[PDB]
Amino acid sequence: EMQLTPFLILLRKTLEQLQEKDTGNIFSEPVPLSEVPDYLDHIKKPMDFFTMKQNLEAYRYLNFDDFEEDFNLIVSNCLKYNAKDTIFYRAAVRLREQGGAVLRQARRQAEKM
Ligand SMILES: Cc1cc2nnc(C)n2c2ccccc12
Repeated sequence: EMQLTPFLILLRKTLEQLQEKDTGNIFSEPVPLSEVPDYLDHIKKPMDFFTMKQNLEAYRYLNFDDFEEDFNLIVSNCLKYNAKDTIFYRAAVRLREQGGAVLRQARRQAEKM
């Protein structure tokens, strides 16, 4: 029960803030399946920030939960695929931690709409 335009503006800003936390840009684009041929064997739904941007503009995110669900996929897919002693796994933990704070503040602002 809100206006579409300000909500999408908020999701755009939020997505930019989450990308800022991924300083290595390891989640910016889809996991390269040509370099990771076994990736789809374990990961049923790949996700990344570029795909999230396309979904946002395609109106796939009309509430905060669906936006946050795809962010959580970025994190959980990486924790699942990679061993704990890898940079990838630790980067996903760090993104979960730093991204969670970004998301809580942004959801509060959506709730004011
Ligand atoms: C191999 C690999 C594994 C991997 N797991 N999660 C992510 C994100 N990745 C990558 C991202 C960019 C390039 C390679 C990978």
